[PDB]
Amino acid sequence: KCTKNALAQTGFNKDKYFNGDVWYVTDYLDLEPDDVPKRYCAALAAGTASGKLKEALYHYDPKTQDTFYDVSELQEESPGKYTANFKKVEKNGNVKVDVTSGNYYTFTVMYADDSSALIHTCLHKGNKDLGDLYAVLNRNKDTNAGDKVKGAVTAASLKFSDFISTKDNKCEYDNVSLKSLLTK
Ligand code: HEM
Ligand SMILES: NCCc1c[nH]cn1
Repeated sequence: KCTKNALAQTGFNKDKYFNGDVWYVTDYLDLEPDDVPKRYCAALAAGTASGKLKEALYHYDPKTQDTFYDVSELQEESPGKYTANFKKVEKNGNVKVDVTSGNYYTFTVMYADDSSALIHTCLHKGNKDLGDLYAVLNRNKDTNAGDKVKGAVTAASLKFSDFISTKDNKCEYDNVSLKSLLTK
């Protein structure tokens, strides 16, 4: 089950956030981790296309090399708070799983600047919650969390010590497809 009391950034700048660029998940805190251990890689590209906010998502498992993509049309609930109805797609946009009613995620930009961000996500799949997930994002995949996003982690009453770094997971990203999926 997820918390809805996540606080959106005061004076959050949509323009720089939703610029069509890629954000890398450099650290994360899964509050409801799966039973089986999984090395994780994820990146996303939030922008706009044909009049809408769009977000394209990428997950990768270094170990199995399994990869999946999702692209969603975003609905602003409030500045900094968005609901996303996703569809799983091939890297060229061919739909593998259509948009469906109990399938969607919500996120709250808790902190953001030109280079970094702290988001909270709540994944809902099949009318069921997959639990809270907080992620530290960076425009550069090799950059360590700075003092500002860390103060933001503390400010949300979390411990950065409890966050898992993806820096050593031998991650690989497909930025080209991420960006082109933005219009699919
Ligand atoms: C950066 C923000 C992220 C967002 C918005 C996000 C969103 C999602 C979405 C939409 C799905 C559904 C895929 C589909 O079925 O079409 C998914 C699945 C999955 N994600 Fe993420 N994710 C993020 C970060 C990550 C990270 C860092 C991890 C590692 C904890 C993670 C692990 C997984 C796993 C294990 C699945 C399969 C779900 C299941 O267990 O059924 N994701 N994610
Ligand atoms: N507890 C895992 C939920 C999740 C995975 N990806 C995004 N959210």
